[PDB]
Amino acid sequence: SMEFPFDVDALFPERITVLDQHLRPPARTPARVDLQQQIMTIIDELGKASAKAQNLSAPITSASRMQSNRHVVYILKDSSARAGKGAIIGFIKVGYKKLFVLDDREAHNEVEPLCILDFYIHESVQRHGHGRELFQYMLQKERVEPHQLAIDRPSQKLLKFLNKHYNLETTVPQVNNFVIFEGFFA
Ligand SMILES: CC(C)(COP(=O)(O)OP(=O)(O)OC[C@H]1O[C@@H](n2cnc3c(N)ncnc32)[C@H](O)[C@@H]1OP(=O)(O)O)[C@@H](O)C(=O)NCCC(=O)NCCS
Repeated sequence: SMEFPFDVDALFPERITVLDQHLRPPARTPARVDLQQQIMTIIDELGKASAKAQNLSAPITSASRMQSNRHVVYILKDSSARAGKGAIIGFIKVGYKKLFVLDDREAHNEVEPLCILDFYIHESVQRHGHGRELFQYMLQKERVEPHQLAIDRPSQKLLKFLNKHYNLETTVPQVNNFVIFEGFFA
């Protein structure tokens, strides 16, 4: 898992930490502005590792993008003992987006669903249930059911994940790089 030049455990007391555009350090020695920079470094590095895994020319997640857009990230820290300064396992980034979405009749619909915009679990610990734990937490906090989500450019791994954990299989064909499932328009 990803290690940093600072104490991750002190920075993030909870196993899953929710952050928005304000990048607020969880409550409660280092100055607030310095804690905020630590958070920014974490988000930047997570964004980079995700991008490299998805073969992207540039990250779609970074600290600066987070603030200027108004997206929300959920960050899962490592529960095992790695030195002793803690570590980060992965994250999921969500946000509402206005989209034109095709239905089963091939008509375009104006909608604004919650979208899964980025999602990454460290390669070394994938397939150990971390992705499900993070996803479940996000669902409970965001108050949405899985079939109401739009998924941005999902990988084959993520499609298999959604079918396994949430029985999401049947898609409604789109032209815009988002994926939606049957029941989205329900
Ligand atoms: C997608 C991802 C977040 C899944 O998280 P995870 O912690 O591996 O997921 P979990 O352990 O909770 O769930 C495991 C299930 O996910 C799916 N999955 C995970 N890794 C997989 C792989 N290498 N091949 C096929 N399916 C996979 C499978 O359905 C798997 O179930 P199985 O092991 O019974 O086949 C993680 O694989 C990842 O970071 N992938 C790279 C980034 C990415 O693809 N993001 C999606 C585009 S935004």
